[PDB]
Amino acid sequence: MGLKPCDYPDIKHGGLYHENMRRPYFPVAVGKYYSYYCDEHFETPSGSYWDHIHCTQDGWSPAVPCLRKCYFPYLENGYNQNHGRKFVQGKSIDVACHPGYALPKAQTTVTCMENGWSPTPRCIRVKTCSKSSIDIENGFISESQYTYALKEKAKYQCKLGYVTADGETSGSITCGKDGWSAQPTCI
Ligand SMILES: O=S(=O)(O)OC[C@H]1O[C@@](COS(=O)(=O)O)(O[C@H]2O[C@H](COS(=O)(=O)O)[C@@H](OS(=O)(=O)O)[C@H](OS(=O)(=O)O)[C@H]2OS(=O)(=O)O)[C@@H](OS(=O)(=O)O)[C@@H]1OS(=O)(=O)O
Ligand SMILES: [Cl-]
Ligand SMILES: [Cl-]
Repeated sequence: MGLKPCDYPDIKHGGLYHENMRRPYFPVAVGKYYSYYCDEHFETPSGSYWDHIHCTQDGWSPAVPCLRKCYFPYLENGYNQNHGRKFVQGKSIDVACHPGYALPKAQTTVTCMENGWSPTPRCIRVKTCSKSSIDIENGFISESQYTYALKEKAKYQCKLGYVTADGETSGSITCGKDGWSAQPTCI
């Protein structure tokens, strides 16, 4: 009999051409296909603004007729190589931020979703702790960098004969939003 029919395709971010003619012939028998378009900022799986939606035994095909088209923005606090390039939904792109700057928070790639880039492509200044801020007696900071990023550690070694609070000959402190995890002590 009938391996029966399909209903009016609810195209998200698009629509059917000749909408006034097609409605309703629906339900529509399988095999029947319709030309359709995608809205601005969106594209068909062919990479064009228009295509055809086929009524299959398992529904309408493509299942996602309209895919988002992401434009890569300018990164003021990062290195630019893709500014102006377009990417189809589901694509991941590497993001190189300047030293001291990161993505939020803190991925290394930005992915194109139906709702746009995820997360937003922008390099934000990272919170830091200063070494000039550390204070250790009977030991020294054996690293040795000036700026430490959140969650980054500062290594320290004790002087010959002195031990830390573990009590090992060396340890480390952590940089958090509130400053350093603590003071290094070598007794
Ligand atoms: O990432 S952003 O928020 O900065 O938006 C970047 C996109 O801005 C567009 C429009 O995006 S859309 O509204 O979502 O489609 O144009 C806007 O930014 C461009 C410059 O791109 S840049 O990366 O910021 O330099 C402006 O051009 S210009 O002013 O720099 O020459 C547009 O001004 S204008 O409309 O062209 O007059 C500005 O429009 S608006 O003020 O944002 O309304 C896209 O550029 S576009 O596609 O040429 O229009 C940007 O997408 S892109 O992939 O980063 O270029
Ligand atoms: Cl940025
Ligand atoms: Cl010291």
